[PDB]
Amino acid sequence: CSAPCPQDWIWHGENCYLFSSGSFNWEKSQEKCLSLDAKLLKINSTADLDFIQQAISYSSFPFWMGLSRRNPSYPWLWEDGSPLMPHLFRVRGAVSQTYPSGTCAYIQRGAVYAENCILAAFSICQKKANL
Amino acid sequence: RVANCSAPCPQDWIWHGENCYLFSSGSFNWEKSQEKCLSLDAKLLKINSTADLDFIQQAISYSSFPFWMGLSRRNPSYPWLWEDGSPLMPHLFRVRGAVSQTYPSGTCAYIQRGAVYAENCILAAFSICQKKANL
Repeated sequence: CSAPCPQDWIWHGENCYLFSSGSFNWEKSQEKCLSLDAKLLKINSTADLDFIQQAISYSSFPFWMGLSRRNPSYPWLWEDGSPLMPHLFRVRGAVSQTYPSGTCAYIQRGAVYAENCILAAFSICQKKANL
Repeated sequence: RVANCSAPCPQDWIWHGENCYLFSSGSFNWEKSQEKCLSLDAKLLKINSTADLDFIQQAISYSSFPFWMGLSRRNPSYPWLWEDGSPLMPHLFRVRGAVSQTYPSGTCAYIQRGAVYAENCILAAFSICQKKANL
């Protein structure tokens, strides 16, 4: 018998969620989730979105999620190469631009926005809960 | 009925050390915040150890918001008391700011950016509930 999640994480449904300790570019944030046996946030449902917004409701920080694209001719995809399911959210912000290191999505103050991947943000990591 | 593998804390709470913590998702007055914790068979935050303080300081570092704790002072002639009736010990913090007889329902304490302040209990803030972890 092990706890579903380590101390300091939030257990929700099948997963465990953690806010990153620091603010880094998307690539570094991805590496830091991987080091914790985790991945960047993947939103599969509006229930997941509502859970995350309630968890970040007290923060004004931007948090990277695992969604990115090279440029606007590419669809948004999660780190695992799966697609963004429809009717979850509309990515706002910098959606028409091409950045040398791609465009990445973050959640901030109740909405999802596109940004240049080289800029810094906090991030949310997630991993499967031990059930 | 007897659990196969009891989790330390319920879903949506955060486990740290001996306790479970539940951060609110909105701002409410102290009485409504107290009621919410009681409804869950829990209580408002009681920072009683260095482990509790270190955890809360890190968790609230993502926020500029105030979070009510379970500490209040009926009127300036009375002491600060936790919801359990115990006194405020001087080890971890003092409550900064004003206590006033003009406040209709006493003065309450909140933690904000690591420090603890006094405020009129009828004002709205985020809050934190706590209960013992099932270890």
